[PDB]
This record gives sequence, C-alpha cells and structure tokens, in this order.
Amino acid sequence: GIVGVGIDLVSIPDFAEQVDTFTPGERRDASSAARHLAARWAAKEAVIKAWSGSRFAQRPMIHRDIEVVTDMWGRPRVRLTGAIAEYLADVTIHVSLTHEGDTAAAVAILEAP
Amino acid sequence: GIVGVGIDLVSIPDFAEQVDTFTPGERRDASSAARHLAARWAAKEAVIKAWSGSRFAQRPMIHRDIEVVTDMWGRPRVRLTGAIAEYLADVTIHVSLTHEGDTAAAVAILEAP
Amino acid sequence: GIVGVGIDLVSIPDFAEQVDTFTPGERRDASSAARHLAARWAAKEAVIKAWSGSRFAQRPMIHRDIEVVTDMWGRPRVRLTGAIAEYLADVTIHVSLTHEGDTAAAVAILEAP
Ligand SMILES: [Mg+2]
Ligand SMILES: [Mg+2]
Ligand SMILES: [Mg+2]
Ligand SMILES: [Mg+2]
Ligand SMILES: [Mg+2]
Ligand SMILES: [Mg+2]
Ligand SMILES: [Mg+2]
Repeated sequence: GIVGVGIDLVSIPDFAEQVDTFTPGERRDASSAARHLAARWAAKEAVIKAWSGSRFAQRPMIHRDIEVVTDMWGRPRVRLTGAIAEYLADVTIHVSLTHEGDTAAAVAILEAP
Repeated sequence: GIVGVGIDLVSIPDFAEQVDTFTPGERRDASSAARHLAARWAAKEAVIKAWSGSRFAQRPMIHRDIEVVTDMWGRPRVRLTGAIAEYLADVTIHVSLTHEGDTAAAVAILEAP
Repeated sequence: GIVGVGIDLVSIPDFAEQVDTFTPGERRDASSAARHLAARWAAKEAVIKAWSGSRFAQRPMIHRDIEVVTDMWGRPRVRLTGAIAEYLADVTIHVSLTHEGDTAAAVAILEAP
C-alpha cells in the first residue's frame, strides 16, 4: 500500500535568489535554470514529506541523494543514493513536477510492499 | 486500492480576512497563524474531495471532524471524529501540506481494503 | 499498484487569453468559463503526466480523449475515449481539481492491476 504522499510549492524568483544539493545530471538538465531547479527542489521536498510523514511520532532518520533523473523525453524519475536509499530500499517512488509563471510544484507518492 | 485523491489551493491573505471548523489542537499548532490555518483548511478540503470524489453520482453524505494532528516534529496526520469517522472507518488517509508566499496547498489520498 | 501520478498548475488569465481539446460536456460544464476550462486543462495534463511518467525511457505513445465528466453535484471523473482509452484499458484514474484566484491546479493518480 501507500507509504506517504508529499506536496511542495516553490517560489521560482525567490528560489533563484536563494541559490544565488543537486546532482550533475540535475544541474545539466536545468541549464531559465531557476524554473527547473525549483521544481527539482519541490520534488525532493515532496519525497521527504511523503517518507517522513510515514514516521509520525518517530525521531527523524539528504537532498543530493534524492535525484530527479530525466529520460530523453524529459520524464522525471527519482533515483535514490546514500542513507535514504537504504531506508527506502523496497519503496517505489512516483513523482510529478510542474512550473507555471513564478511557481513550481511537485507531488510524490511512496508505495511499498 | 485507492478510494480517491483531492487537492486544494488556498489564498492565505484572503483566508486570513475570511476567518477574521478548527480543533483546539489545530488552533494551538497555528499560533503568522493564517498560513497554518489556510494549509489546514486546504487539507480538510482535499480529504473531502478525495472521499466525495469516490461517490460519483451519489447523493452527498464536517470540517471540525477532519483534524490535522501534528507530532513533535510537525508532521501532519489526519484524525477523524463524528459522522465522517463512521463513513471512513476502514480508510487510511495520507496527507501533505505546503505554504509558500501567499498560497497554501494540500493533497490527500484515501486508501481502503 | 500505482502506475503514475501527475500534477499541473495553470495560469487562469493566461489560459483565458490562449483559448481566445474540450468535449461538449466540458464546455457546457464550464459555461467565468476560463477558471473551469483551465482546471480541466490541468486535469488532462496531470493524467498525461501520470501515464507517460510510467513509460520512462520508452518512446511516447490526446486532450479531447481525456474527458472530465461531472456529476449533478459537480464531482469530477475522467472518462477516456480514442487511442488512450485503449492503452489505459485496465487502469483506474483518480483526479482532483482546484482553482483559487489566478491559478488552477489538478492532480491525477493512475492505478492498475
Ligand atoms: Mg516547501
Ligand atoms: Mg512549466
Ligand atoms: Mg502568485
Ligand atoms: Mg478549494
Ligand atoms: Mg511554508
Ligand atoms: Mg503544465
Ligand atoms: Mg475554485
């Protein structure tokens, strides 16, 4: 069944200023980069919210290790590395990204066995 | 499988003016309160949309009874009371909240047996 | 389990200008129409993202054929026709729509056997 769900909104211009946690692949895909980086930030945050959300009342247990990979058609897929890849070993992650005007968003759903 | 999904956007400043349906726990968690109350409003609305959405072509069958509980780390979890707690007795609710600038949002997924 | 998830944001005023892919039922339901058409556009896009998202690294395989039907209470439900109805034959689609101020959004989750 479902482990958790997360959603995130990111202000693109504010994110652009803040960045001045991403893989080479992400940075490559992004480079108008702010839009793309902001939606990848939202996606990492959605994944975190979905997982951490499943650990209600537990002590918390990262951003670079949640990688949005894109295929040749630009479809997003999450690839995990590091300590979170261990924790979410049997978990399937579904994500979707959007950016419209000044706002990026993402949703993630984690699903296990 | 999945019962339904809901999403909701809430304008924070407009919500702030409108409020001038929340539990003591919610009101406590919220108190900058408008942001927090708006995302809790979005979460209640997402839950309603997910459930009611599963009743296509049926006569409709509440906000205080959909409580966003937070743990010591601020993770959200829905607790139901009242008549909706009866209707959704076997249903697991997954939620996620966000607020960025003037906009709050929430997503809910209901899952049954 | 889950096939995919999609999310979409649509600027309502920009969408209104762009439209100047919808069924008679959708156009009827919509007619302040821009708001309603924008959320239906977001819903079609979310469905596409959820399905196409499940085809990572595959060659892509439409908008009129993803119909948001509403019941007498305005609950949304997707009805498929055409080539996508074939491709998604065994797939259950869950959707939710929202529009607040200048922004519409939608989320879709596809679920199979
Ligand atoms: Mg956030
Ligand atoms: Mg975009
Ligand atoms: Mg805005
Ligand atoms: Mg609403
Ligand atoms: Mg916030
Ligand atoms: Mg879009
Ligand atoms: Mg609306």
